[PDB]
Amino acid sequence: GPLGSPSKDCGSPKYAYFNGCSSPTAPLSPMSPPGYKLVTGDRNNSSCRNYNKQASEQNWANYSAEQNRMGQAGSTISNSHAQPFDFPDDNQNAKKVAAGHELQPLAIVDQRPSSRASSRASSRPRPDDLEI
Repeated sequence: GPLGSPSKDCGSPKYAYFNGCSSPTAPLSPMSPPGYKLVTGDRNNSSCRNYNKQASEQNWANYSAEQNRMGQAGSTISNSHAQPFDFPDDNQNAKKVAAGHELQPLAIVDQRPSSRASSRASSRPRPDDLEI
């Protein structure tokens, strides 16, 4: 035998170099077995100390039409650090979302007034009220 270091360098060379054993064992251990309940009330674990460190941010909806805005915002050039405070740069980009992040962004009322846009269809006199 190639007598030398019969200890596999304590912990194997690095991984295994098995190459491909057609092992269905794709996952690692924290796999999601047949879970038929989700929450139904009891979070099961409270859903807080699980550590996801994934996704990043896909629960807000970018709409895919704000980049142009971001382009401007940044094109203005003024806050290239936001380290000292970054307070002034937290009203616009924060308000354009505040008006919708509460529950609903729109609902056939983007204008708000509902009185303008000639929604009356010529409902105004001229002299005072057609009374001369």
